[PDB]
Amino acid sequence: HMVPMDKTLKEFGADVQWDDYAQLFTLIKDGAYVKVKPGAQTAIVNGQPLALQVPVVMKDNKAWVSDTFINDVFQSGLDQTFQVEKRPHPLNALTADEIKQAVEIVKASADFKPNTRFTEISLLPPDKEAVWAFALENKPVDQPRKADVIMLDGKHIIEAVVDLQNNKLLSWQPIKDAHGMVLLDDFASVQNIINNSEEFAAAVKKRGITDAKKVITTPLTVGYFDGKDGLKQDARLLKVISYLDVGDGNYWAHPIENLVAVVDLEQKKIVKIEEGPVVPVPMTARPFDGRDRVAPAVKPMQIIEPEGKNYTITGDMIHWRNWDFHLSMNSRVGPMFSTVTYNDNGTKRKVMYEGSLGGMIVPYGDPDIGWYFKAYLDSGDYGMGTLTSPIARGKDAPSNAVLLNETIADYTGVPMEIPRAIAVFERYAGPEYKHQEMGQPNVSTERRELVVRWISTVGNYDYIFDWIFHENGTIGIDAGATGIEAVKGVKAKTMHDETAKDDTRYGTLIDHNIVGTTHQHIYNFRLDLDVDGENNSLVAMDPVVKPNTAGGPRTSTMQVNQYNIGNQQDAAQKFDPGTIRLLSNPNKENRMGNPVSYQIIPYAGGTHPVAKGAQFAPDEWIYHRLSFMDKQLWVTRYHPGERFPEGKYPNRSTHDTGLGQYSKDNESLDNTDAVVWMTTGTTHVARAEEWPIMPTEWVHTLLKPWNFFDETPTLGALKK
Amino acid sequence: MVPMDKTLKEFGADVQWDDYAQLFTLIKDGAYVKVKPGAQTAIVNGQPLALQVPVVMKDNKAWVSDTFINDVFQSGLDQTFQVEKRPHPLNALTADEIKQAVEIVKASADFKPNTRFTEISLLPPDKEAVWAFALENKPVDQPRKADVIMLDGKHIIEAVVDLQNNKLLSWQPIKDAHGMVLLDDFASVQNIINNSEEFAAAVKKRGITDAKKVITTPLTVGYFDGKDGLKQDARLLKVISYLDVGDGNYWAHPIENLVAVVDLEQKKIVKIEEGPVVPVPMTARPFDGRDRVAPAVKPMQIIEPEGKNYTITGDMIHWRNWDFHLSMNSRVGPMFSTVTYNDNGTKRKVMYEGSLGGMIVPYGDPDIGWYFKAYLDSGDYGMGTLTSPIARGKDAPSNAVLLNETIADYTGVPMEIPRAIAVFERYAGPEYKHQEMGQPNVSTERRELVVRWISTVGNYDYIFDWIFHENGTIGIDAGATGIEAVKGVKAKTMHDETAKDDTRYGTLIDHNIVGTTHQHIYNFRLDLDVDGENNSLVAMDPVVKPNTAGGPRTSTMQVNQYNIGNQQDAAQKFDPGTIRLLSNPNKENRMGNPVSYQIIPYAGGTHPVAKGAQFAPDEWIYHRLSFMDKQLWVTRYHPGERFPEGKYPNRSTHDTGLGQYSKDNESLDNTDAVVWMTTGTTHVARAEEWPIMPTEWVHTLLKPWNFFDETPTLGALK
Ligand SMILES: [Ca+2]
Ligand SMILES: [Ca+2]
Ligand SMILES: [Cu+2]
Ligand SMILES: [Cu+2]
Repeated sequence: HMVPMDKTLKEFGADVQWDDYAQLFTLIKDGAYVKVKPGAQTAIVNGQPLALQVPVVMKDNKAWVSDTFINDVFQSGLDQTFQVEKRPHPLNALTADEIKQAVEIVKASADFKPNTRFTEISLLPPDKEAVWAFALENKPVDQPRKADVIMLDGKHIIEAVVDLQNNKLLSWQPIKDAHGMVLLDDFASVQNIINNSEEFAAAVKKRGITDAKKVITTPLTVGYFDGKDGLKQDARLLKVISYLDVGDGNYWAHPIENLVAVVDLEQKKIVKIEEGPVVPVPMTARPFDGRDRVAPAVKPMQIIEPEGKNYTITGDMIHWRNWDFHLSMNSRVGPMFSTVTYNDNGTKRKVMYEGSLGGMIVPYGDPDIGWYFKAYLDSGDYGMGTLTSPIARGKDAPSNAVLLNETIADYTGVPMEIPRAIAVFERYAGPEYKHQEMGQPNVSTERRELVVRWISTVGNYDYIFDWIFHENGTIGIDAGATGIEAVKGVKAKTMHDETAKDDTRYGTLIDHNIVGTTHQHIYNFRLDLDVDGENNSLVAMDPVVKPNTAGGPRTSTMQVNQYNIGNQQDAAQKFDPGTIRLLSNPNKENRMGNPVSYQIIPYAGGTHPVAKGAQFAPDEWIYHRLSFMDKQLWVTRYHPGERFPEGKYPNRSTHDTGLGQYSKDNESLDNTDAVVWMTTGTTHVARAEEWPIMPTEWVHTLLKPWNFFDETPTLGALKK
Repeated sequence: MVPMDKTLKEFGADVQWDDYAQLFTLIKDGAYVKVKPGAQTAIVNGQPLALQVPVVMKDNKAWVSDTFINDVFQSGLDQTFQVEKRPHPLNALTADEIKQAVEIVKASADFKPNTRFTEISLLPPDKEAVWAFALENKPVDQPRKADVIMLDGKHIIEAVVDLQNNKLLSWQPIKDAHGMVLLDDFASVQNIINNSEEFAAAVKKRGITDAKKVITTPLTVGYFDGKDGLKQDARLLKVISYLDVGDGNYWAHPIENLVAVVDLEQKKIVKIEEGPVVPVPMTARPFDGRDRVAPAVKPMQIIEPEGKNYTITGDMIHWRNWDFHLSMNSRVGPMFSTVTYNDNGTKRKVMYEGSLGGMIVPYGDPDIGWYFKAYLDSGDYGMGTLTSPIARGKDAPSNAVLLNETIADYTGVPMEIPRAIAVFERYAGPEYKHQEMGQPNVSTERRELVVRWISTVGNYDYIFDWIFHENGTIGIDAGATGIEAVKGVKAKTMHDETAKDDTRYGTLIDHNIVGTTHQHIYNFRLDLDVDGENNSLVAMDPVVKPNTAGGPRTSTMQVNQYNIGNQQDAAQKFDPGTIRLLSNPNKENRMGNPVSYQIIPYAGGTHPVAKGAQFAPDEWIYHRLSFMDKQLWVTRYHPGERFPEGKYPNRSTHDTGLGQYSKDNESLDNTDAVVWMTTGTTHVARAEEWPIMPTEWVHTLLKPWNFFDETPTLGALK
């Protein structure tokens, strides 16, 4: 039995290239680079020969292979990229079996109800000291594997802990006043509830819509306004904004402006319809998928690694040059980078215990009925890991990437495998260093970066996160944004129309009858750096101009004001990118007697205007609830339950339970276990170039070794 | 027949042999060639080629016809380079034109023996005529002319020559101008130091046994209103010295607190300054890998097997919607001219001319070896002349095309710089994406076209990337690598007695070595013509305002928009939370918004950012170089206003650059504007940067702002 080679390999996700001159197929998938000629009894996999019992057969310009070919070639072992993990790492995410087991254990209590959903099922953080001992000494972790199981019982949150080793429930705790995040079934519920509302269909008819079945809803959290929004605090509510489906694939381009429904998800009813002035729906077709466009003629470009990759993935442990780290997936915040070490001439040095997205927010600037409450807490309120967008091979990541699948629990407690959840790729990044001494031979070396990329889409916007490991010890974290603008329907077609000035008070006119409402994108990263050890201090170095007291012609000099920042409140600060902020180990020095440090750069640039803080007056509730928005650098003491800058349960939160809380108490940051949080944000004023789809815009952050090493780290191995 | 591997390697092509496929793959610049031994045909950029003589194998080595390279690589099947039948009027002087210009000035009775040439460059035709050539194919009516700037000993003279008519048009001595540093000045300084008995005696006192191991570096002396003791009419350089210990890295062995002042016309040392004795740091610190073994790395190639998406016609680059002209200047390096974006068939002006304006690397230490130290790399040393040829595959990616460029050397002889500029397309993530829940994904790849140039001035190496985005954005990024300028000190570690004093002005980065704090400050001159000549500068400041519309919000996000109508206000600090546009008030997009580009002088960087000059405002460097202290400048177009530091900045007594250009109250309203962007870093050193500094980058951007009507990369409508 034999299958058509081209079709089968494409199903499988391999790139298939035929060279008619060479009579050669080149097949590429992840770490496998394969060469095979029709009729040959050997193929080449990553430069190594593989015997084929059944050769590729060409017949009438059509290739056929055996139905074992794909497994024989790609799973041969000659692709060495993935290796089997001997002893499981204690930070490995919950397996499918462990998820199913946790869901069985909670279902075995009399309190479980059939409408109960799971907001999160995740590994309970094992003891940090023990985890580091596993990574650095191979000391086994004695404590049992546990899962945190967070349930939504109607509107009530319950935190359960289950012991997986012993198969028992350890705790079951109602969380008073907490609201749950938005779950996947809420999207369908809102759409269904609107479809069944007589009142809503009438409201929609008054605004020009002839067919109410073409209305697309989007669910938004309502925030908190101490009753000014007229919404009861104990109820599970969402607000609902609507758009008209005109068959262009882009309902986002057809807002039904000034109509908001408030839905109670327990009652499954619209409890309030807020109605403002009638604005005709913008109707013009604005597809972004290319259906109305000519396909580009473009010459091929491929990035190829024909002998395989320089990294090895052993279970979830990535090894690459001097770097080693563990990579896992969480349903709320996505990728987590753990037990990150740098091998310094045989000694693995601690750099970071755990790093991940902390949380993010996209808050809007328009006071109108459809907008005033609008703020996407993308990870906290919607679950960015859950909403991971599978990588489009060769487009969302380069042609030389390896794409990883990742497993999490869905909202019913069923395992869910996300295909192509994370891309890993090595890239050329210019010269690592160069010196061309006049009249001498050149010295140049190439820079290589290892990128780990993850994309999550929450409604209209798509977010890309790159964690960039530099060979020289630097770590970059870049955040990209693309997708479809949230737009306001307006009466102005151009800036010459009567309502244009009022229509554009809170955003730019980017199409006829369409305003891209101004807003911010604010990302926060939680980085538990352990700079060559647990015990670290925050050090400021401010470059300053001081009078010259040394004689000679100069009136001034360049000096530095250096000081320790010993308490948390002072550590919560604006970042001046002309200053230096270090996390230093006061117990370990480099060869020159300088404390081994990492320089923390929360703002290393971006392509949109930068946010210096929150674009909200300080008496706004969103400002009060989310302190993380207004400072770029925070340092707190390590605590395994302080993970989210917005707080654990931010939906309708009445006060700051995140970084505002964590940094509040005057506890010492001197020579202790510190956690760094970086906030970086943009202020997005729209332009027509961003409509109907926004070209990817980026912000950059950096962590740089600062006297962590003794010399240029990439010089190579010493031959003496 | 000739041997294939030897012949192709001499041609500069990469040769790969695949034993499984019995296939050679040959790569050079835009040519991607496949050829089987014995085959009667080959493939060049995906197209078949008949061979006169098959590749033959003898003793497992390939042999080819002695015409193989011509037949295959110059077949015409590589379409990367095309013939230029009508030369663009901004084409740089050719080798023949350089020689002719030199003969014209040498024929004058005023030409003095031993005269040198600081600059020989095209005197460009008028801007209107050049645009009309680029946009309408209109011949420029004028003869080729050259500016010829001569140094007669220490005296500067500007001449103009008409190359068509082979005559001298003008000859003008420039009163009080000092010339830039020329190549022979480096050797003169070393020789003058080698023949000084006083200097050898001074060196002996600092513990140097062999004075012929002393390596000099020439530095310009600046201007201090006589406080440095230096006569203003003399051609002077200061000389800082290092010890050669045979590690290839003299920079690592400073002879601290010894400065010689050399008069180049007298050819002697006119002053020796001697400060405290600090033993020379002696430990070998090679950077060239002589003491190192690199880890093995698996190969990575970036391949374009059907050739490139860009075409190079003479000096005119065409790529996707972009067209521009690329030429080389001896002072500032690459110049990007007549830059247009092809919007659905109509070429629209974006930039008449853009280039490096100038740069400065000024130090922060008041001591005798340092107080005057400020490298004006382009103005004082000539960065074009000092271009560093691209190391193929390392300094630029394996899919680059490397261009040669020709300029005049200081004696007036044409000089061809091999691999002077790299051009390459690169993958740059998704151009855009939207994964609508439950629907098919939409993603497209981003491609960027990078034009990269590297120049090395003494110890530091600078990389400039001009990045053309398919979507209309232009990035300009500046990278710095090379060897830090270091101070010799007594402290071995921060525990030693002198450590605190030793590190007052820089970090201790090695035993006895301090990386003195300084800035790197770059300025780009960008004659943007935003869809036309006549433009205005517009500020948009995002602000929080009280809510007056009702409902629960206390505040809103709005913008304060206002025009900036005069030059003095246009010279400003850049707040990256604001928006600054160059707008065309005469042309609007489909929504009635003025077509504009957004100017972003600070889009990030990897070293700390300079908020301005790290100098008190009574410092002479501060007074002379105003461009250092503001990030955005906008001036009225003038073909003679090119350099932010001024035309003759060596020992300048006042600002003849941007301080002068932006001084007067003339209107920027609806007129031909030139944008200048200053971006800089404050470099505080660390051990990770010694003995060689990993490349650090700064980023700037020019973004279309309602220049288009929609996403520019969606494609043409069916
Ligand atoms: Ca820590
Ligand atoms: Ca202009
Ligand atoms: Cu946005
Ligand atoms: Cu520097």
